[PDB]
Amino acid sequence: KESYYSIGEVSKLANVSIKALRYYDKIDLFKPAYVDPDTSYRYYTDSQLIHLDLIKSLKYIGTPLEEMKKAQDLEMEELFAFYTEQERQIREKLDFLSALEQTISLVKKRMKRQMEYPALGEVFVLDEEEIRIIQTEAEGIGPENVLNASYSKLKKFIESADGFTNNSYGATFSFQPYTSIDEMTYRHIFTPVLTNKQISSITPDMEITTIPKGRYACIAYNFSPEHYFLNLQKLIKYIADRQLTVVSDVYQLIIPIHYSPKKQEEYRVEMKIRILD
Amino acid sequence: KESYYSIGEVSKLANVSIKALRYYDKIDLFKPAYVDPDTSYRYYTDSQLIHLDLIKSLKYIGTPLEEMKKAQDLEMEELFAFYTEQERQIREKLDFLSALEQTISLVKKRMKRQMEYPALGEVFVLDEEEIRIIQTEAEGIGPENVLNASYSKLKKFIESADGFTNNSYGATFSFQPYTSIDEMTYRHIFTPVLTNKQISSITPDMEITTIPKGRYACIAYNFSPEHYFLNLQKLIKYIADRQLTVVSDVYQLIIPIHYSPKKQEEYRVEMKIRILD
DNA sequence: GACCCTCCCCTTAGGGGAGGGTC
DNA sequence: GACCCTCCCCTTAGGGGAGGGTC
Ligand SMILES: [Zn+2]
Ligand SMILES: [Zn+2]
Repeated sequence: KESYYSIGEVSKLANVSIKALRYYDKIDLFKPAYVDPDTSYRYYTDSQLIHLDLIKSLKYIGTPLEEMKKAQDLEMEELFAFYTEQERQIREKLDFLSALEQTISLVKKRMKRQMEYPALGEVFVLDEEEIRIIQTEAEGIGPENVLNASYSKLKKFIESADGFTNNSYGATFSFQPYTSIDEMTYRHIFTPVLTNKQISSITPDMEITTIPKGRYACIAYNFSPEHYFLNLQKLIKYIADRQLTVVSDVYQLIIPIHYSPKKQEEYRVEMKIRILD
Repeated sequence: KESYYSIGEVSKLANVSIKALRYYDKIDLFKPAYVDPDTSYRYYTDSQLIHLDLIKSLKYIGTPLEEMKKAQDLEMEELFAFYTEQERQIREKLDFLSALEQTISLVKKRMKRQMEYPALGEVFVLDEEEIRIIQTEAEGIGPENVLNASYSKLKKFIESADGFTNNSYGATFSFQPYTSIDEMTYRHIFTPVLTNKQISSITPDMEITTIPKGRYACIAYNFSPEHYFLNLQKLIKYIADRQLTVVSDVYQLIIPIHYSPKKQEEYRVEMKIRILD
């Protein structure tokens, strides 16, 4: 009143940094009532401090400074609408985070899964829960043929749904009394899904199915060109000796263990086939 | 396999921009297996594409690239923990937005309130709902004395609670048969609160109370040095003529109408006193 | 003729000083 | 001796070209 505030005074009163005030000046969002033409000092009236309310509040909810310059130009009925938009945007983030929170949980459940596995290289018969997936025909693809680029299209879709990208790669093949690896070929290659949201227009060459819930003869181990086939043989023998009946393809899942370009790569292999009790 | 991918190929396969790939190279987060020493072209193996899974997923949840370089160096048990932290951080934002969504709603209710007021300059008797507030003693402060800087401390606290800053300024004074404005002085000055969260250590000079729910003789109008007092007189006369009994101080609320430094300032004044039916 | 490469400029909202006057 | 001012540099994660070789 009938006197001015120095930038530092305003800074203490409005709890805004002096740097912020200068910036808001330059950007023409909030300029001092008067600026001493000689010393360049900035002077503010007590009556204009009220404009920092709109700025401080809009800044709190994260609106762009360039956006604020528009807000302090609209009427109440328009500001009312402005806030209605913010609520629409908040609900949006709430849905996003709520879903993201769910996905992280699932990713953790499955992560803990392979961390607390009975024993490696040994065949176990456990009761598996369903695992939703997206697969495709593996036309002319086998164990010694696959490439990460083979899951390219599969990953693209998953990414547009789950947001997250798959970390594990899947394949399936007919249960046969194999003799050598060059004797086997993948039927489908797949990648697990984590979201329940409808993926963008999906192409007809992609199939959304699942790995049935049920009893499975499983075996897990760390990948090794040699152990890959020897372990399958081990699985096969287990079914043969117990005279078990297979009621599904052999499912294969390969998960990387570290993602560190410094240490030598190593993958976890998981094979399991569903049986009739 | 036994050949390389050009940056553009990797870009199409992993659905990552060529610009992003070069950047990830420079930043040493994801570098090409081989770079032609003459043409400087970047070449990627199909086996390293798997490192883009961790990057793409971590990028999705917004982790800093410098942070990813650490993530791809930890073990599964550690990555598991990493995600547990993300869930803690997500819950945090969920609480924040959920609360923010609530505050915007209240701000809108009250905003609509003064937009759909019966008539200006006229006294009305309506049933008001409670309005929580934070007030302080207005030692030596009156209508022709107040300054926005007088609410400085009050605003500081509100800001640390509601996050939002108050847009309306309040005051209260004893109901008397006033003759002139220099005859009146404010008892307390206050600012409304919007959050239900415990504000930081509050000083004992701040009082958290409310404007009681009840029947009030109200009057609203656009501020004018002259109309301010004439309208109070109008309120006073209304109580006197109906022989109404006042059971509260006169409450005053001043809200700005536009926050636009281009147009002439204008405020909305709201005065009301509680009566015994 | 597409592909790829290396600069170089630009973007949010100021925080950190440095060098140097001003209340 | 506090206060304030004007540069100037720095920060995230790349997107946009420009000028010019390369598959
Ligand atoms: Zn098929
Ligand atoms: Zn008191």
